[PDB]
Amino acid sequence: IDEALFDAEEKMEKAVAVARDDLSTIRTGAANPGMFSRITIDYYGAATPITQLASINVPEARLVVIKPYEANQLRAIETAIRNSDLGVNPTNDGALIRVAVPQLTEERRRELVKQAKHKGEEAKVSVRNIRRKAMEELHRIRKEGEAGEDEVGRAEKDLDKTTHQYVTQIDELVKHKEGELLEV
Repeated sequence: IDEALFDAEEKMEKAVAVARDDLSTIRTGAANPGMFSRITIDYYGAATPITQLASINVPEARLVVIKPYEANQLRAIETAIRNSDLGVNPTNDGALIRVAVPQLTEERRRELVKQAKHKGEEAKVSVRNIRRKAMEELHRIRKEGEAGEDEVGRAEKDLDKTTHQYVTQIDELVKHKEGELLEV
């Protein structure tokens, strides 16, 4: 009963932390080595972040250097960057992947803001799914006679109260991000 809630709560903060990380890849200014922290390729049957397959170094404020450990992996790596939501286009000199963020742009801003809201809604779907699963377990508890109806009643309210707390955290994260990309 309490266990169902603790667990749900635990699963929900993890969802919030995914939102947080996801949102942090949305540039608002200049480069970052974690702008690419979410980018993966198929590496011998496994979804592998490109940060495991390349040194990720920032020389300028605007430039990142991606240096594949395996020259043969460069193109796959490069292709994953281009297919990403980063809306940037990398180059290469055969051994090193250079990527300069565009000067921003007001058209670009609007897209970023839109990306921000979307990533929040994805994170909300996940949080809501966690609620549903936990609610199913409270419905079972009640059916099997494992706790009294009042107790299960209170837990359903607590579950929804908690869910709302994490959805709201997500709203604040999205809120901060749009702020940042309108001023910053």
